[PDB]
Amino acid sequence: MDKFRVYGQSRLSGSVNISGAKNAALPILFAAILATEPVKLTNVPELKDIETTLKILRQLGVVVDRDATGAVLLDASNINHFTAPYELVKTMRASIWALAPLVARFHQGQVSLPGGCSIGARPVDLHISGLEKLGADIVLEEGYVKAQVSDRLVGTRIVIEKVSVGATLSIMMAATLAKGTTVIENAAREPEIVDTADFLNKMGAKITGAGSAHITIEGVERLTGCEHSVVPDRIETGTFLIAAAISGGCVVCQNTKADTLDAVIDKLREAGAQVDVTENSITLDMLGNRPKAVNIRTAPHPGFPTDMQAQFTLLNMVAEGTSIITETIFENRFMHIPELIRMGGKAEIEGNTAVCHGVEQLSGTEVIATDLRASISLVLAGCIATGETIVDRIYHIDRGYEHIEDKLRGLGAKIERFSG
Amino acid sequence: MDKFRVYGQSRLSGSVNISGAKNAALPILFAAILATEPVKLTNVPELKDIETTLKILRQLGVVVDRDATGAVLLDASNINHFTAPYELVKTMRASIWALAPLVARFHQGQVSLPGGCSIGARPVDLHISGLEKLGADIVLEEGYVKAQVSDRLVGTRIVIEKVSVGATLSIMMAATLAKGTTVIENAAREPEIVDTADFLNKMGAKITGAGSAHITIEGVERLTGCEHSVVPDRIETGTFLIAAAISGGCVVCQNTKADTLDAVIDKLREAGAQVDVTENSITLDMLGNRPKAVNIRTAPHPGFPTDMQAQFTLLNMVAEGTSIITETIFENRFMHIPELIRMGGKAEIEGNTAVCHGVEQLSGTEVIATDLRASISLVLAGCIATGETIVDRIYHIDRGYEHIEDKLRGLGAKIERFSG
Ligand SMILES: CC(=O)N[C@H]1[C@@H](OP(=O)(O)OP(=O)(O)OC[C@H]2O[C@@H](n3ccc(=O)[nH]c3=O)[C@H](O)[C@@H]2O)O[C@H](CO)[C@@H](O)[C@@H]1O
Ligand SMILES: CC(=O)N[C@H]1[C@@H](OP(=O)(O)OP(=O)(O)OC[C@H]2O[C@@H](n3ccc(=O)[nH]c3=O)[C@H](O)[C@@H]2O)O[C@H](CO)[C@@H](O)[C@@H]1O
Repeated sequence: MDKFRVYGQSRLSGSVNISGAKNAALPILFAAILATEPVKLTNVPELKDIETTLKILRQLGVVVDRDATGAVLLDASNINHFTAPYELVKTMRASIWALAPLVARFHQGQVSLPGGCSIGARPVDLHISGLEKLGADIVLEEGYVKAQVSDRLVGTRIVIEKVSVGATLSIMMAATLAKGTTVIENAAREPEIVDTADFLNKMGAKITGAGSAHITIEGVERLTGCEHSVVPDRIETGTFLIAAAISGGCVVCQNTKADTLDAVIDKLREAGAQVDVTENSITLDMLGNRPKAVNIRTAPHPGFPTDMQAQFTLLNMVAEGTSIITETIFENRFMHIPELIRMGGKAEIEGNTAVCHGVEQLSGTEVIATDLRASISLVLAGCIATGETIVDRIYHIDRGYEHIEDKLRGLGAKIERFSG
Repeated sequence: MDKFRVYGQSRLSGSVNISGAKNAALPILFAAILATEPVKLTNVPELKDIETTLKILRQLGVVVDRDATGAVLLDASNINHFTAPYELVKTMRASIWALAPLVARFHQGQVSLPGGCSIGARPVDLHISGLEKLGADIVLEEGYVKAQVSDRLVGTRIVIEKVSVGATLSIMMAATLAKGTTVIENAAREPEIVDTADFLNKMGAKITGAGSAHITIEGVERLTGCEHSVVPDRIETGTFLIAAAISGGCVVCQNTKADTLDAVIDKLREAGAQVDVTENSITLDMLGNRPKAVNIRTAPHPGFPTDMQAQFTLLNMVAEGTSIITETIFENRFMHIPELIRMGGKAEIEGNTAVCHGVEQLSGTEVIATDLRASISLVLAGCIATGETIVDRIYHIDRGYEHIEDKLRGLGAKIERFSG
């Protein structure tokens, strides 16, 4: 049980390299189950979830490994097992993405149903439903979702009840090998879905409209293989931009894709920051200024990302003025607020809305990481708080932030990873 | 990391002894900080939270121990330390109750602010506010709530913004030694508050209206000591009644206080059960019948208790018909639903409402305990599911259920506690 010791009162400035997106690499890795020929992935961050995914794949018969260059080589030519075991799946709800490819290509698959989650309900009803529409027969027995289709899946129009990144990806994946044309209406538009779509296309798939609420897929016999560089992580990028915005510093994020963070960049500018976007980098200069409070309302892409909500709660807590933060995606994603309040922040919670009252300076103390995005927010808070800050259950960060210690340290942060 | 192995397909019938209420023993234990003379508590369940509380007390200078009879002897005559340390408080948010007594009697106290919680936000703003109204000066520094009053607290009328069991108890405790008369309006009416009130009265306090939304307290110089038998646990009682109702069995709960479960008992009867209440026992005979789905709406006492919500979600999932369960107290208290769905249950979640569709039989599998009331619900589900069920993170039950293994086993359950 590791925990970070962070020394406060610091200005975070400098350069930081942005890695590939966890939420792109994950679905792409499961989508590789459809590949009949070799696959090579680059810009894949080293994260716990990637490792767990690899284990699930190997367990299905997929041969995969990361080489000395960091690239991930994957061969799914001889998959002979069709069950994503509970032992592994219980540690990563994203593995639900194993079901779609397996049924589509092998006409059978098994993945254990999701468990309870601290930030909110995470059912997969839309995933199951979408697959059934495509012709899959699904039975729920022994905690497993068991799909089976006596023949190749059948394209059709599916109108997803609500905007779901997960279900959009599952259905898109299965559609690739279905007979006929599939239309995914009211689809999520997230950049990770576009990237997964492009990945699939490189292997023969025929997907159009990815990134819009209207995705069209013309099923094909089978997918081949390819080499693909994972899309830069917009959330990691947004996080480091926040590092500068909350500390008066100036940070330059390298290897970015600015057009995936319009909502974030505009809120940062609204907060009083200057950000310049080039095709491969994004710079944020807070100008040694305290930020101005701004209202936040999370929403499906291209709106403000829920995955940046905790980071902006921190920005508003040190900003000048009152702010209204409305979380519309999940129902319990404010667990970071009490921890931040322990550090001197001020927020009043009511329903899915937090009304924050910015203060000039936070104070270091002990806090507990409750989730992925909250964990980084607490570390960042520790960087600008007076004195020392200790963050427990820091294992959460390793789920979405590659070498976060070195990267932050590279921006002037003084942080030591110790074991309690 | 222990976990329960439960063998399903069983009818739970028999007798079970009900212990004292965790939510009465806890506040009473912290209230004992006001005692200048010896205190003797009986019917105090052996729970992790009680142990942690004892540690906090000893750390303040209180001499306390449980003897061979099970009674808890406590001497708070020489308290010489006034800080409930974060090291301990971080493991039990209820320790916030240490602040009120300490400030009231010693005119100073320190307790660390609460952290994030999985079932919902658990701020203590109403606690702090109530104490300030009484004249306490409070500062938040280094993650601690530091109270101080240059003189004896001062009675006044306090209108709590919302119904809070915790804040009602904190203010009531401090009011006992304030100068003048204090009125707590819009107070929570829970049975545990009444019991704590009676406890305080036995030591000289002057509290009236406990159990109603209007509590009147006439401050006094100091409190003495006494012997007190903790009120029976209505939630534990409700839980075992559910054991019979979901399995077609017949259970008799001994050493009860039926008038604290009217809402629960009436819903059980609505579900098709026969329950007979005597002054010291409550019997539920399901009559070998499958229950009828009933709607649930949690609310402050005397309405349906949120602490029985998970238990009734299980009842409705095996019942006949559709049910609407509305949780109005906390915002993420449905983490048990996905786990139960893994077992065959069916529920659709939307906001603070779960629409369940009862099924005839659940199926055994692996599930994870997410919280206290959810953990027991999963164990109970395992008792009536076909085959075998394994419940992980079972350490949650030990927070509110004394010797739960023996008690359930005493009702016909086959359960083995093993270490993964
Ligand atoms: C591995 C990954 O990519 N995770 C991201 C993904 O998660 P995730 O896959 O859960 O995102 P979704 O957009 O699909 O769903 C979000 C909401 O839809 C609900 N829902 C989803 C599926 C379903 O079948 N039924 C249903 O009711 C969820 O309960 C939740 O309220 O999108 C979230 C919103 O951008 C991000 O914060 C996550 O980091
Ligand atoms: C140790 C103990 O006795 N725990 C019980 C107690 O908890 P607890 O003390 O939290 O109960 P409260 O009734 O005081 O409060 C419940 C609600 O009030 C809110 N709130 C509370 C205090 C405050 O200062 N500000 C505020 O906003 C909470 O966020 C929550 O939404 O009552 C709950 C409701 O019966 C039970 O489920 C808990 O098992």
